[PDB]
Amino acid sequence: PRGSHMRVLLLGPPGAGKGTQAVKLAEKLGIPQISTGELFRRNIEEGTKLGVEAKRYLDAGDLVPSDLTNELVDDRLNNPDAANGFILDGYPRSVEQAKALHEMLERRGTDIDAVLEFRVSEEVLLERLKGRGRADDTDDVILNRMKVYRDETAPLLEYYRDQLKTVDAVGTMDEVFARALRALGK
Ligand SMILES: Nc1ncnc2c1ncn2[C@@H]1O[C@H](COP(=O)(O)OP(=O)(O)O)[C@@H](O)[C@H]1O
Ligand SMILES: Nc1ncnc2c1ncn2[C@@H]1O[C@H](COP(=O)(O)OP(=O)(O)O)[C@@H](O)[C@H]1O
Ligand SMILES: [Mg+2]
Repeated sequence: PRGSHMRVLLLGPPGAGKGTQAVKLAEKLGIPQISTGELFRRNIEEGTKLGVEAKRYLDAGDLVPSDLTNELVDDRLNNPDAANGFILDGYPRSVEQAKALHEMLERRGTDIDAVLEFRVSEEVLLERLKGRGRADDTDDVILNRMKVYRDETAPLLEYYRDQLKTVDAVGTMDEVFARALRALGK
């Protein structure tokens, strides 16, 4: 047994349960969870200049351009709360963001420890998103987000192939939590 100070990526399509498990893992491991969707939504609700520009992209299910997202994650990781590890939820979502992340962490003398892919069939995703009812959880937006995932984000499974663990993310919250912990060796 080696300690809990880890840097974990959760990768997976919209609805895979990433936000859900990131909160549970953050509590268990004693490290913050960081959601790029959450940070954009806060910017939007405080009406920042970033919020104003990001909203067109969030509303449509598109990714916010990478220059804005990379800068935002770089800034968040400057918080001393993230100094002994973190769980990232929804970033990186493209190979460009993965290379940008590598640079950010290298500057700070560290790197990613583990990468968990939340594997969930599309039928399950749809039922979950329809039950969630967030603003972007509509049929046309969900379709776009799925294409976004396939086109931009799914290539990360190959990029992180050496660190990747796939989790059967269909089951109870407790079931999936235990599976994610086994994947982390915890
Ligand atoms: N194991 C699970 N079983 C059933 N529903 C779940 C499970 N995990 C999460 N959910 C629910 O499904 C929806 C999507 O979960 P969420 O964690 O927001 O996914 P993501 O962050 O991957 O888009 C939420 O309404 C959430 O409460
Ligand atoms: N890494 C990212 N790069 C670009 N845009 C992002 C990123 N993360 C989140 N966003 C924007 O925020 C939206 C909501 O993200 P998220 O909360 O992660 O959705 P979900 O919880 O369903 O996985 C995304 O559809 C996108 O418009
Ligand atoms: Mg989420």
